[PDB]
Amino acid sequence: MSRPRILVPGKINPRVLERLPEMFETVRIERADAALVTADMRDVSGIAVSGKLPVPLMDAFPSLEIVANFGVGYDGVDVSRAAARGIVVTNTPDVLTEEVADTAIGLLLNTLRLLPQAEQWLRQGRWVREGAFPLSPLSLRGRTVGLFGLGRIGLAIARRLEAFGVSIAYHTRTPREGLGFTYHPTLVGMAEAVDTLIVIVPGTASTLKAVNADVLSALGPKGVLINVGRGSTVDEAALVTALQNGTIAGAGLDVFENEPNVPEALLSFPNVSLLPHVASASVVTRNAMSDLVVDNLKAWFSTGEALTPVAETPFRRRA
Amino acid sequence: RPRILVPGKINPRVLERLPEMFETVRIERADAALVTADMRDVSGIAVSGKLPVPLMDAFPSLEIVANFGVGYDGVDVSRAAARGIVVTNTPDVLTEEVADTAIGLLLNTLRLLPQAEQWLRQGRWVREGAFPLSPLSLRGRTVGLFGLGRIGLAIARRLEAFGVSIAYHTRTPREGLGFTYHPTLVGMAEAVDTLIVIVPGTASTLKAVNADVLSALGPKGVLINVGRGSTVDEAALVTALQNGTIAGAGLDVFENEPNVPEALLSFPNVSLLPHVASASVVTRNAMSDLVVDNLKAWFSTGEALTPVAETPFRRRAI
Ligand SMILES: NC(=O)c1ccc[n+]([C@@H]2O[C@H](COP(=O)([O-])OP(=O)(O)OC[C@H]3O[C@@H](n4cnc5c(N)ncnc54)[C@H](OP(=O)(O)O)[C@@H]3O)[C@@H](O)[C@H]2O)c1
Ligand SMILES: NC(=O)c1ccc[n+]([C@@H]2O[C@H](COP(=O)([O-])OP(=O)(O)OC[C@H]3O[C@@H](n4cnc5c(N)ncnc54)[C@H](OP(=O)(O)O)[C@@H]3O)[C@@H](O)[C@H]2O)c1
Ligand code: NA
Ligand code: NA
Repeated sequence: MSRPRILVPGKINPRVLERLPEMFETVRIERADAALVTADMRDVSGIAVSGKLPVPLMDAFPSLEIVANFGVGYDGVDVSRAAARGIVVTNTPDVLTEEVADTAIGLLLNTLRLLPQAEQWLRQGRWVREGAFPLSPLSLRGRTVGLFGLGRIGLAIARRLEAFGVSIAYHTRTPREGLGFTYHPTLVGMAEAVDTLIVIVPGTASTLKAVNADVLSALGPKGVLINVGRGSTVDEAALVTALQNGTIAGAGLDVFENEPNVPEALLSFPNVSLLPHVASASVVTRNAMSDLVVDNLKAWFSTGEALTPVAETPFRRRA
Repeated sequence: RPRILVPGKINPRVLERLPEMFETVRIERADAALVTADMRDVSGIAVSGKLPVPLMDAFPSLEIVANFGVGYDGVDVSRAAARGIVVTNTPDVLTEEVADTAIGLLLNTLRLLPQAEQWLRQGRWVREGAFPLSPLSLRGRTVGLFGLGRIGLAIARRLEAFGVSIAYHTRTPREGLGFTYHPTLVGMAEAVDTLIVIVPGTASTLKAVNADVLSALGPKGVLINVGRGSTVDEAALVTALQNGTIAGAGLDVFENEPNVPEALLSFPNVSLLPHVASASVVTRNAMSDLVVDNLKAWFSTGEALTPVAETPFRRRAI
């Protein structure tokens, strides 16, 4: 009744750890690994986690009620298996929307105008010896942007893009009514129509390698791909080929198939910007994400209703 | 065919198009000592950057200086006006491009994206894990625009979509816009935490961003300069960054380009670009076209396309 025990496997923002003592006992393990679970941990009622939650770790806890996922994406939790056990899963929507949308525009501008490379040119002393940084072959001016995904974050990206004077289209499974953006019922169809593709869908079975050779070919030789969603959504091998052959003109990636590993071939290109999954990674936004993780757990145990349960687990607490 | 002097470096598109109507005369530096007796019939100049007065005054038949760039502080416009010489610039065709760079630089300064990319490229994501969280963010910021002209307004339009508060300082307020006007720069700096400089480099803006303005901007303060480097007291900025008087800075322009002081290079909270705000192929092509089309319009019709405010002149031949 009094204090529930919460497991935290691996690294998490210290703000989560700082706030859990408001209601909970915290149990830490150094890695998300079932082999680290001891007999004394079998009474754990909740998990707070960033990234992967292996099924054998989740299933090591007979009294588990709730997984509070740090992040709006929760593809590291086996939600099917959670639902089958009656375990509620919560995520962190909304509190990071604007931050992520800001990073998406930054990455887009860096990709098109080569601003990081320009800064390196200056910092390495090349402005003095060799003169002006080369003119960027690309620009945002005159571009047509297609958003793959138009949810919380996709719409926030579209709102920014409206102020840059570019045409905007989108592809989702179901159109969003009331908005003045051109809907495309197929991804490849949108890709044909646009020269700039921004990926902001979840990493599910339905989006797995959706950005493939055909979509990239359709995007075309002025084509720029921006991925701020999940790396699984892009066929990473096909992207490398497309960049090698000049099938597309450039790419900016915050996410990858097998993080933190980025293939050497992607690192070679002068027309590519790469970030280590930083789209929400400010102090203020990660603090808000931490707060929402903890407030989800507090709401669950005190009222029986989570703040932001995921669609797959619209559960209420039975105790 | 009028003879056009081009001193020093210019976009090859200018040089490609001048033969449509003109004879081109090249000198390798903007230096009067390189002018020969044969060049004394030159009717026009096309120039990027500085045009020294002794070079300008080496040409008795000079009619027009077509400046490459919307900024024309490298031309002595007072002396040009006193000789009846029209000066043209390249407004409008670079406005959106420059506004794009201003936002890019702002985001890079706040979120440390270039440094995050370096962390990845140097193999640190694999060995040491996540790039450190950026202490700063755009979220919750209040932006003050020093200058709100063609480019300043285009920047404000972008910022409106980022959900930040917007204020501005100009000598005269702009009516009809919903942004908070400040009659003094220091007053705006007190009210905001993010200062974007987009004024021309004139006597009136010279070191306007000084120790007092930076102190007023405050310890969460971020300075972005995409105007001219002369507008910022570069020495005072270095001191302010050293002392923690402000939180960060993003600079596209500097007091003595291409030289950037070593102290500015040292800071982890600073983004630096080599004057790239308009430097795309498409935008520089449009700037080149406008330089040439100004000269063509002047010599064919007697009316320039984009003369500067100081020289609202029409051609008198002979
Ligand atoms: N880089 C980062 O650090 C970072 C940060 C935050 C989020 N993210 C990623 O961004 C994702 C989206 O976040 P959000 O808050 O915007 O979520 P959201 O509000 O649920 O939006 C998801 C969008 O994707 C669309 N979608 C899903 N499956 C689709 C499919 N198979 N085909 C076409 N459209 C599809 C949805 O429309 P329909 O359902 O109608 O198809 C919806 O428009 C997260 O799941 C996360 O993986 C990454
Ligand atoms: N980094 C780059 O590559 C790059 C590219 C393009 C332009 N620029 C620079 O940006 C400048 C602005 O371009 P623009 O097309 O926006 O020019 P603009 O349309 O003439 O706008 C200039 C703005 O500055 C204000 N201003 C001028 N002197 C001022 C003073 N002493 N105090 C306060 N406000 C002052 C003007 O308002 P008031 O007259 O009412 O004071 C006006 O709002 C250029 O002159 C150039 O130096 C740099
Ligand atoms: Na296309
Ligand atoms: Na302030």
